[PDB]
Amino acid sequence: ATIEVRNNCPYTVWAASTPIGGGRRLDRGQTWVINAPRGTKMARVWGRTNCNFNAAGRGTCQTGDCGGVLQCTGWGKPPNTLAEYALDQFSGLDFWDISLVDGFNIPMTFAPTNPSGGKCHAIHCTANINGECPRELRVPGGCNNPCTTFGGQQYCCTQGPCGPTFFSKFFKQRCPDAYSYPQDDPTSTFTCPGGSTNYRVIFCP
Repeated sequence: ATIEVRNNCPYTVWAASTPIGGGRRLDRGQTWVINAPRGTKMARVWGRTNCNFNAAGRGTCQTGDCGGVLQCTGWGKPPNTLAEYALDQFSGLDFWDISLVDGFNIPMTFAPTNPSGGKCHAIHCTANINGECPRELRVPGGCNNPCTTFGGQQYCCTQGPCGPTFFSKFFKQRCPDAYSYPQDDPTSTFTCPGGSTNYRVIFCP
């Protein structure tokens, strides 16, 4: 129910969170704790780089921009490393993961405060993805997933079943615990007992 977001990067990160939270400027060291009610689904928190917001809370962001606003209401523009979660009330379970399906921009840690059996423990994506990113997927401040760059069933899995590709593997090899393509379920799927824990999202662990 309670997610704590912290920035550890040697640079400022504008945190964002939907459907609850909005956005928050976080200089190195700062924290932002949001409360997510049981029943919150299709939720995600992420970080935006090089934002230039005016005093009215508007402007643009280099990565993860959500329609020119600080208080994010909708999703952000790739590439943006994502902490995805859903606090299901039907099952009493918490389904979460770290996704690279929309690219990578900032390294992070997505961990439950109370870890337990194998599927409910801390996971991270801290490899130097931005520096090794293929020239075909490289953009200012991030690395796009091939589905974004190229589109098509092969990468996006819209027409039917799919498997990993050379480019999804670039991400998977470096961050094995995260979704590298649309149906990377088996190795990117995490679950914790509802209420048995809170969560923490850290940028640049």
